[PDB]
Amino acid sequence: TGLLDGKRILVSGIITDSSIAFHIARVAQEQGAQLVLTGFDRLRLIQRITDRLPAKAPLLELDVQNEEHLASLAGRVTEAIGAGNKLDGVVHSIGFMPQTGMGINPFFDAPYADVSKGIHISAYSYASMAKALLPIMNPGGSIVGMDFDPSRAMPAYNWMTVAKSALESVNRFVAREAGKYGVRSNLVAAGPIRTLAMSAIVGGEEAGAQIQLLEEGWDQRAPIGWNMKDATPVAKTVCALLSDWLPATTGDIIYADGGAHTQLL
Amino acid sequence: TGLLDGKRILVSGIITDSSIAFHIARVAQEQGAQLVLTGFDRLRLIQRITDRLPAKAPLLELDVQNEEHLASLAGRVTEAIGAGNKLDGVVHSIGFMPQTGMGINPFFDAPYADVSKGIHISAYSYASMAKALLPIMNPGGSIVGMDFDPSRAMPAYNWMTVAKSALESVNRFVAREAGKYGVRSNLVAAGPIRTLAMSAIAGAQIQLLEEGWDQRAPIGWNMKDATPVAKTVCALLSDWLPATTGDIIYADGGAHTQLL
Amino acid sequence: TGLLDGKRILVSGIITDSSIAFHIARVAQEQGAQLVLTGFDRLRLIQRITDRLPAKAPLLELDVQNEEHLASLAGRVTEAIGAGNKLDGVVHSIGFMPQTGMGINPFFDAPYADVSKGIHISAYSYASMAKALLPIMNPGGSIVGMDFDPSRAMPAYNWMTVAKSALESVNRFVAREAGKYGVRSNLVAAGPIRTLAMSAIVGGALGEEAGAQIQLLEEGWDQRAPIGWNMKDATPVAKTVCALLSDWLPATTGDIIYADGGAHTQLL
Amino acid sequence: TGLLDGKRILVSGIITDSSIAFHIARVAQEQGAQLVLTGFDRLRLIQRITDRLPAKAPLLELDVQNEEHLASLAGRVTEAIGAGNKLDGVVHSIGFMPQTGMGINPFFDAPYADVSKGIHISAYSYASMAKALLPIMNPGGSIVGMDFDPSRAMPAYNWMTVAKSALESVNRFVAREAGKYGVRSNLVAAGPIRTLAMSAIVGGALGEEAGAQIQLLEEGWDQRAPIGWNMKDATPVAKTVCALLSDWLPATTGDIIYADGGAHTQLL
Ligand SMILES: NC(=O)c1ccc[n+]([C@@H]2O[C@H](COP(=O)([O-])OP(=O)(O)OC[C@H]3O[C@@H](n4cnc5c(N)ncnc54)[C@H](O)[C@@H]3O)[C@@H](O)[C@H]2O)c1
Ligand SMILES: NC(=O)c1ccc[n+]([C@@H]2O[C@H](COP(=O)([O-])OP(=O)(O)OC[C@H]3O[C@@H](n4cnc5c(N)ncnc54)[C@H](O)[C@@H]3O)[C@@H](O)[C@H]2O)c1
Ligand SMILES: NC(=O)c1ccc[n+]([C@@H]2O[C@H](COP(=O)([O-])OP(=O)(O)OC[C@H]3O[C@@H](n4cnc5c(N)ncnc54)[C@H](O)[C@@H]3O)[C@@H](O)[C@H]2O)c1
Ligand SMILES: NC(=O)c1ccc[n+]([C@@H]2O[C@H](COP(=O)([O-])OP(=O)(O)OC[C@H]3O[C@@H](n4cnc5c(N)ncnc54)[C@H](O)[C@@H]3O)[C@@H](O)[C@H]2O)c1
Ligand SMILES: N#Cc1ccccc1Oc1ccc(Cn2cc(C3CCCC3)nn2)cc1O
Ligand SMILES: N#Cc1ccccc1Oc1ccc(Cn2cc(C3CCCC3)nn2)cc1O
Ligand SMILES: N#Cc1ccccc1Oc1ccc(Cn2cc(C3CCCC3)nn2)cc1O
Ligand SMILES: N#Cc1ccccc1Oc1ccc(Cn2cc(C3CCCC3)nn2)cc1O
Repeated sequence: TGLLDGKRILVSGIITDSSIAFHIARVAQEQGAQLVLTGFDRLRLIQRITDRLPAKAPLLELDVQNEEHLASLAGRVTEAIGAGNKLDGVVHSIGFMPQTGMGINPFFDAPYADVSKGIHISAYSYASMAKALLPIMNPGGSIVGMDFDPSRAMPAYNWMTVAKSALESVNRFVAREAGKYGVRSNLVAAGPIRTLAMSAIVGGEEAGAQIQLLEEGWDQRAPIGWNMKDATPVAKTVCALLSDWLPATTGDIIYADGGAHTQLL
Repeated sequence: TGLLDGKRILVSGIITDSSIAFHIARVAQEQGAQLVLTGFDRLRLIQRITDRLPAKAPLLELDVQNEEHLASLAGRVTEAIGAGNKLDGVVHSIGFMPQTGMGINPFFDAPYADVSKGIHISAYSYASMAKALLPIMNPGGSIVGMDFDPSRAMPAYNWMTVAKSALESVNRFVAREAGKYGVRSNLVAAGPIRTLAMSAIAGAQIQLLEEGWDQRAPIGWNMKDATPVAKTVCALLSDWLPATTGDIIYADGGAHTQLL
Repeated sequence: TGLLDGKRILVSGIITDSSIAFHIARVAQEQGAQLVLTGFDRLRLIQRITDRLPAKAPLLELDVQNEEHLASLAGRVTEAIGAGNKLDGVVHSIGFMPQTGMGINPFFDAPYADVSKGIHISAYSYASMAKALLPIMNPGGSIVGMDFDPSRAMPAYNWMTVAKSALESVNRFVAREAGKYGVRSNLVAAGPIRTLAMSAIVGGALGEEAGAQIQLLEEGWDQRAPIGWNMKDATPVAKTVCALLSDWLPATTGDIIYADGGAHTQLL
Repeated sequence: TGLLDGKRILVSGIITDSSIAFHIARVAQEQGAQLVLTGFDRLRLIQRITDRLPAKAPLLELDVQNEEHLASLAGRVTEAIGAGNKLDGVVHSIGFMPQTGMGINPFFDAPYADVSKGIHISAYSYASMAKALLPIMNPGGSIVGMDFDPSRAMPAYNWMTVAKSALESVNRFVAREAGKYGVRSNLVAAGPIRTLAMSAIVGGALGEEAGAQIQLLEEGWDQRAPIGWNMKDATPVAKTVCALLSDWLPATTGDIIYADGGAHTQLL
């Protein structure tokens, strides 16, 4: 018996096989889940990547800025999972910020049009996906998004930090809506994992500073350490939330960061 | 000797004489500050309102969505305060959310275009104003914005809650920039005050506000009295919180410290 | 099959079958754990209660104020689980405050001797148990304590609120120590559950404010919780504790998981 | 003219002229306050130190573990300020932890007797002082205690961290009581300041790692603070305490003001 045996779970956000979503999906399939996957923009590349998962899973296109994609999403999921079936889980593992909003670009020089796009994709879309998909979720279901602790400012993360703060607030409102369906909504505040988006943050000249700051903020603080090349602990944590084993947690944030955020130094 | 004697302070956000900014401005003038005021959209109304302040102050137009207003702001402040003078303080007391983003409108039905406008005015603009004005601020200066505690979701406040969360995060980054100028940046998380914006968001509203605030506050909370809020903002503009930045001071009667 | 298949877990704090520890233990056995149980003071009563668990488990005496009990604990656990075996999990589900520290007794009238006893049992003992047991824990293990959100003051909970604040701080230090053994330490901040200790806060189920206690609990929890909250159902709490004892939260330590229906995320 | 013109303020915790309480008292007198001072144990030393304040102030003995001192405190303050006068302000700037509770001494080896003494003096006493003095405080008054941010664990601070967590919780309950008198209760979470407790007590408990201390403090504070942090300058902290004693934070209670250069708002 797998942790997610018989659950139907939608997973967004696979772009490469380092993607946090790829590992969430891998672990969920290892634990008996039937997945629907969504991908943005490079669908043929993404299909090649999702072929490396342990099991087959249909891949549906979703650009969270596209109103038509969102309006048709539930119908397209239903068609993939079979009429009369519903989702037990939804994973939002999606983010974006234009280059002006991150890295060494001065914080004040990001135009609002760029910041707005970032907040749309990174924060608002958590609400939009929940809106689209709650109508096809079973009671006892679980919506999970990915967070990066924005409680304190930090170098480089800049306007994405602002977007994460927004996302945390959105998650608490999504929980209010989701509760009417017997559905939980939570975020996983992950420690740093080496992904495509991670390399986009400085995106350059200061790659060395990024690694140094990450080692100082996370592995050095974490009482159990932190390995940025191992997404499994994060994937497992997301699977815990998708499971029946955190049935009283909603509107909330679970930290999968080796305990770093609990330690000052 | 007033608390803000000899300080030059820009105050945004006066629309009526209930405005939190109106009271911030009144108290700051009572404490010896020389003000510059900024107003949005209803300049003739705002001029009538600012005539009720204890002292005269120049009023400059500022729509925080207008790039040209922001690009000319510092020059227009400098011309009002006299060349070679700088600001000691900046008050951001500004917000907006379209009707779709608040009240009884379902949370999921606010389009992003509306939420975005709200975030632009209510959060991003804190950074915009700091960008425009830090180059004309003295060391030891203070930037203050108004917050409403968004740590927990609540009825009605909806997407404005999201905007306030964004604002809190923006404030922490503004503090990093402002520190290079020897300038502090902080928010005041105020309890509820009867203002124009409040009526934009009424018996259930007042009951919820009384439950969240006065009933929790160990010293009580009076929604018709802006003075405690204005004083708190003046404390932050003063020299008396010189080691506080990137931070949030709660002027809410202690409500947020009490569960029930 | 089970979430805790093959794990050896110590569970403290069973006094009745409403005890949060009793449900933690029940769920853990349903999920394939082998338990060792510890009990305080009323060992014969507790033995009768633990007979109602799904499976047999040895019961060992532990008064967390007793230095000798703590010094012999690991040896007595080892003898119960078999030499060469170690624990995978430890559950601290223990608390105490004298009556002067709770309820309608004025906050300022609790003498420090009483508050101190409360803090000793309710907070310091989390460190004591970890000290005693980490030497017999496997890497990958998990220590879990029970919390009640003390971030804001509230009526009645009074000095126990202070003890919980202390416990949260202790948990973060225990995490630092436990990390050296590859062991996690976390608390579960539970919503309210009707237990013996709950009734002791107002001086009994009959206590003068029992009515106000239930009203405040309904206002603080079920009314705020987006998924509701049932004070008569410990299962969601027990499951949450079992999640932490499992391998499924492997990157969480020094931390607090809220099993409160999401109440703490909502203002009203 | 002064921020605290005409206020009567009690200040505890002066032991040397580096004491945060000494600077709180200095600044308060510069701002027009009439003080009553309390000191512990070394009254002759403390009298010499308080002579270096800008104005004379009566000094009363107070050992916060001594029940008789607490029971007589109000009467002895009243006699110093004149019958029928009340205090506007009370400053708690008092702490203690035995060396076993700090530094390089292992966290698990601190006996509870030592921790308890620490918590008594550093946390419970905030309640005891408020109990003694609220009956002689005017409406609009202010009680202020000193905090060091214990939200996250850290090296060395150990069980004092636990005590500060307890103090924060105590402060929220003191606020509930104080509100009935129209009185505010708040803490100032200060950045690190070179004092006797810092250097001798915390420094001493670090033993052969005493040299680490400045490096750890610079990493936690000045490096994070957007306006920097100077450990040799207590004035920003003193001013912050005076802000809270003033009428200029009239809607803040049960709360914590951070006078740490903004360090706690920045991750790195
Ligand atoms: N990697 C880390 O260190 C880390 C830590 C904490 C949180 N997170 C968050 O985890 C999530 C996944 O990021 P990742 O690190 O795995 O990155 P990744 O680059 O592997 O994935 C980011 C995903 O966002 C998708 N996306 C962007 N714009 C989109 C749009 N308009 N519509 C739909 N999808 C869109 C991309 O298509 C991609 O699949 C993000 O929310 C990220 O902020 C990452
Ligand atoms: N009233 C309360 O209960 C309360 C409590 C906490 C925080 N706040 C915050 O205090 C601030 C002031 O609100 P208020 O209650 O005094 O209401 P108010 O209606 O009196 O003022 C809000 C101000 O926002 C200005 N504004 C809107 N769009 C703008 C734009 N494009 N450019 C510039 N200014 C713009 C309006 O002109 C008005 O002056 C806001 O940040 C609000 O969220 C209010
Ligand atoms: N019931 C709730 O609403 C609730 C909610 C959140 C947290 N908690 C916490 O849950 C834990 C268990 O509480 P409960 O509600 O199950 O209570 P309960 O009354 O069933 O059991 C409390 C236990 O504490 C044990 N204990 C007391 N003094 C002891 C000592 N000296 N040495 C060892 N054990 C000792 C008792 O034997 C008893 O088994 C406590 O930490 C409590 O604070 C309870
Ligand atoms: N120095 C720092 O870096 C720092 C930072 C934040 C908070 N604090 C806090 O500030 C306060 C003042 O400490 P400090 O650093 O000025 O040190 P300090 O040594 O100058 O003062 C500590 C005071 O505690 C008193 N005290 C101890 N036991 C007492 C008792 N039984 N009765 C009464 N008074 C007693 C001492 O007599 C002394 O005056 C404490 O609460 C401390 O935890 C210090
Ligand atoms: N998807 C996405 C995404 C979009 C914009 C920026 C980051 C995004 O994904 C992340 C990728 C990696 C991280 C972890 N992280 C933070 C940093 C910054 C530099 C050191 C501190 C902050 N580096 N890596 C966090 C993320 O949210
Ligand atoms: N300026 C502005 C503004 C724009 C959109 C929404 C609110 C705005 O100002 C406020 C006006 C009033 C309040 C306090 N408040 C919140 C509410 C909601 C009603 C139920 C509780 C929350 N009612 N009054 C907070 C505010 O930020
Ligand atoms: N074990 C134990 C224990 C010892 C002293 C006090 C409480 C104890 O266990 C709890 C029992 C019940 C609760 C939950 N709780 C809170 C309260 C109220 C706070 C609002 C009114 C009383 N009533 N029940 C929390 C607990 O820690
Ligand atoms: N009074 C008092 C007191 C008693 C025992 C221990 C400390 C006391 O006062 C302090 C003295 C100093 C600080 C700041 N501090 C912390 C440290 C630790 C060394 C590594 C960082 C934590 N060093 N200086 C905080 C305090 O409460």
